[PDB]
Amino acid sequence: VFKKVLLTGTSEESFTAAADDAIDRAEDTLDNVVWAEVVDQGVEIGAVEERTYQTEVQVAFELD
Amino acid sequence: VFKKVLLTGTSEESFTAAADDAIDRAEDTLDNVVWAEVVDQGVEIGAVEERTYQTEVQVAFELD
Amino acid sequence: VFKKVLLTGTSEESFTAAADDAIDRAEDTLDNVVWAEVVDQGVEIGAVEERTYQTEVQVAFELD
Amino acid sequence: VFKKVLLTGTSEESFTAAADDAIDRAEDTLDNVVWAEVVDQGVEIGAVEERTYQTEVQVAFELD
Amino acid sequence: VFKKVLLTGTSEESFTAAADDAIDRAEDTLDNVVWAEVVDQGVEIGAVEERTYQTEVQVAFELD
Amino acid sequence: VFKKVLLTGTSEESFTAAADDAIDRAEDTLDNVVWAEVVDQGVEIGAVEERTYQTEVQVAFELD
Amino acid sequence: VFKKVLLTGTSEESFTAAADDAIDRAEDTLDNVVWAEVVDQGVEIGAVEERTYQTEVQVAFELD
Amino acid sequence: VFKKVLLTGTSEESFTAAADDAIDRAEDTLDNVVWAEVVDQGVEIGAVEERTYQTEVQVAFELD
Amino acid sequence: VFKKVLLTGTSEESFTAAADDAIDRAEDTLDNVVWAEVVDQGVEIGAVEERTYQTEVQVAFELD
Amino acid sequence: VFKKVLLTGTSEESFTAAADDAIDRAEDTLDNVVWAEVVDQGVEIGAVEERTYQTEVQVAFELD
Amino acid sequence: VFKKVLLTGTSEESFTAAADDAIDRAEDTLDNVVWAEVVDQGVEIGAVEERTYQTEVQVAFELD
Amino acid sequence: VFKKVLLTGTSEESFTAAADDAIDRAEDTLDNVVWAEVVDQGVEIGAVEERTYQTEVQVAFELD
Ligand SMILES: [Cl-]
Ligand SMILES: [Cl-]
Ligand SMILES: [Cl-]
Ligand SMILES: [Cl-]
Ligand SMILES: [Mg+2]
Ligand SMILES: [Mg+2]
Ligand SMILES: [Mg+2]
Ligand SMILES: [Mg+2]
Ligand SMILES: [Mg+2]
Ligand SMILES: [Mg+2]
Ligand SMILES: [Mg+2]
Ligand SMILES: [Mg+2]
Ligand SMILES: [Mg+2]
Ligand SMILES: [Mg+2]
Ligand SMILES: [Mg+2]
Ligand SMILES: [Mg+2]
Ligand SMILES: [Mg+2]
Ligand SMILES: [Mg+2]
Ligand SMILES: [Mg+2]
Ligand SMILES: [Mg+2]
Ligand SMILES: [Mg+2]
Ligand SMILES: [Mg+2]
Ligand SMILES: [Mg+2]
Ligand SMILES: [Mg+2]
Ligand SMILES: [Mg+2]
Ligand SMILES: [Mg+2]
Ligand SMILES: [Mg+2]
Ligand SMILES: [Mg+2]
Ligand code: NA
Ligand code: NA
Ligand code: NA
Ligand code: NA
Repeated sequence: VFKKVLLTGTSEESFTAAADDAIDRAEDTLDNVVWAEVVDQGVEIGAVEERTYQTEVQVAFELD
Repeated sequence: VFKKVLLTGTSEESFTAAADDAIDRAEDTLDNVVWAEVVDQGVEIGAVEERTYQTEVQVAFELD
Repeated sequence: VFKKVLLTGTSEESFTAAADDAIDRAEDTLDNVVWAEVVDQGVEIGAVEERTYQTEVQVAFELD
Repeated sequence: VFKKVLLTGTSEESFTAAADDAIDRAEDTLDNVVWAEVVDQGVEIGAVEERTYQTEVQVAFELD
Repeated sequence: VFKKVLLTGTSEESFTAAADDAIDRAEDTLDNVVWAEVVDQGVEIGAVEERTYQTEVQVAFELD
Repeated sequence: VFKKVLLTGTSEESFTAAADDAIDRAEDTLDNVVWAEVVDQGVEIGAVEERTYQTEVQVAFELD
Repeated sequence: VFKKVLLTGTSEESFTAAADDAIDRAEDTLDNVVWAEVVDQGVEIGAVEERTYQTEVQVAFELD
Repeated sequence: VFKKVLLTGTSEESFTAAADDAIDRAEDTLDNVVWAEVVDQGVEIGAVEERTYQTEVQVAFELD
Repeated sequence: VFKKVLLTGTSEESFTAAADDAIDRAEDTLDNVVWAEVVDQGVEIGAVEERTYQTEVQVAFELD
Repeated sequence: VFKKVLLTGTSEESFTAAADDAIDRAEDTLDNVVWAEVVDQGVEIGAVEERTYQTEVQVAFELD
Repeated sequence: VFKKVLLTGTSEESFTAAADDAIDRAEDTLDNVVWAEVVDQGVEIGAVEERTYQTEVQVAFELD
Repeated sequence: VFKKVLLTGTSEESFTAAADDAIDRAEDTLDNVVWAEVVDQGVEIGAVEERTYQTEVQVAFELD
């Protein structure tokens, strides 16, 4: 059985790096992370000093 | 990194109050709740004495 | 077996009340109304004296 | 010919009032506003003192 | 308040049995599982000895 | 001209059998049923003694 | 309150004429038809002597 | 950089002609119109003497 | 077993004729074309002398 | 690089078996079939002696 | 009240840089740009000497 | 007439490079590749030594 968690990663460099930021966090806390699916991408402009790319991912991990 | 949880709040008064019901529950248990996105709305009619409005929300919170 | 009818209710007060307007009509004519799912919301501005909120719902009822 | 503008209204009271906030702004600046379609709803929690409901609408107006 | 978890169950027999596999796992770990909504179906062919049907479900459970 | 009715069939056995349950009901009451399109699938867990699979279908029938 | 019926009209001439075919049928049987929304378009090629255009519409009519 | 405007054209003849009606209006007021994407089609029946076809288009134009 | 190919037909006359243009091409090269489903419509304005309507279709054909 | 082909399988028994029917055909003609994603399900009722379940799948295969 | 404009940025380097190209243009002409949401990505191959990545964004800005 | 093929490219570097990987393969085998539309993005984590970005594209090419 796989479970997914819905995470938004952020990066000041790129959408790819924002995806990685989310996946890195998942791997810090979860065992057996297997894949991720991109579900949204965006850019924060007003609340930040530097534009921040965001990529939201469903991160799948195998239970047991 | 933000994480979202998918919650359905309920209210006998309104769709807004049902959203609040979900958000209230998130804030009881989670730190750093930042926003919520409505993903569905419905009304329970048959299994209840009074019509119950429901609003399903992705509730986002900041990790760390 | 459940069947759904696709109804648009209207209200000069709110989206919740417009949903109720549709559900009320369903209950006038149908037995065993069980739930409703919101599928669209809108506001009529030009053809009306007062802004009219509309909520379109699939209203489910149990056959037999 | 109708044209639509994509506006997000806000309210500390309700999703209906947030829709109105967007429509009010459209009517301040545009002639012949005819209808609005809700396309998204959300709640701002972290960046505000009071929860703020938001309703995003396509607001249609008649050209000429 | 209901919460949903997004689970992918698997089966070498059928899509129905894959849904059950996910629901069984939810019921092992959660109290008050109430319903599930199918959100995706697929078949694993290359990484397996026997074709494996998968059904991804949002599994809803009542909080408290 | 074809017309569709939106029916949810149920079964304690499978999603296929739940589709059939809806189609059977349509054929009891309508002439000239021609096809059905699956639009949703779900499982009722809490309100039932045995898990009940549901399949919602648009059932098309030829008018005249 | 408006209600919609989901009709597929057909024509050997065009998608517009297929929409009209559905609307004509609605107006034969229903009072107060107000609008229609196109939801799908297709072409039947194999089961027919001449290609047949089809347009599926939600046809809205005012109740009472 | 391209920008899109969301226009609904109308015609008493066809969906194609309604698309053209929107595009014509865009070309009256904008330089460098390059393409249009159909996003919705509908028919106005009740508020008009003759059925009026409508086609909503995103009309893209090149900035600078 | 049916297979679909995703084709974009073009016409300087109409969306219907653009669909036909795609279907004609499919029938030139494939046996047993049975139906087509419209998936997108657009208009090319800038790269052409005359506006060109386009209709993208999944064209289904029976294998064997 | 993976490529997908869009196939509709059929079965007089079940949606699972209809998926298999499509996948079987892909494996007859293609090397390195790896997975399939269900994209639609339906039932043919009028043109057949026995109800025929159909499952449409994107079947992915590895190029080279 | 926020308003969104729908812009397609382009880049010969990456999808991230194409998003930036759109956002840069918005910031040249608009005050109070706050965020952007990616709605589509594509690559122009035939009409260009070098492949050109495109990213279409809704760019939100605060009115007043 | 344009035809599209649905390809998933892969890269250990970025989503842009994964799109290119798919487009490169299309250009190896097809004449007159004109554009590509991104339809999905994902990351393979478990079955690989290094995270592999994937971008799925519809690649359009002109027939004849
Ligand atoms: Cl828009
Ligand atoms: Cl989710
Ligand atoms: Cl419907
Ligand atoms: Cl496809
Ligand atoms: Mg930096
Ligand atoms: Mg988002
Ligand atoms: Mg009360
Ligand atoms: Mg729901
Ligand atoms: Mg009042
Ligand atoms: Mg509507
Ligand atoms: Mg207050
Ligand atoms: Mg939003
Ligand atoms: Mg077995
Ligand atoms: Mg999936
Ligand atoms: Mg049993
Ligand atoms: Mg449902
Ligand atoms: Mg003729
Ligand atoms: Mg259809
Ligand atoms: Mg005329
Ligand atoms: Mg519309
Ligand atoms: Mg001509
Ligand atoms: Mg297109
Ligand atoms: Mg049999
Ligand atoms: Mg289908
Ligand atoms: Mg360069
Ligand atoms: Mg696009
Ligand atoms: Mg490397
Ligand atoms: Mg995918
Ligand atoms: Na989730
Ligand atoms: Na219906
Ligand atoms: Na817009
Ligand atoms: Na395809």
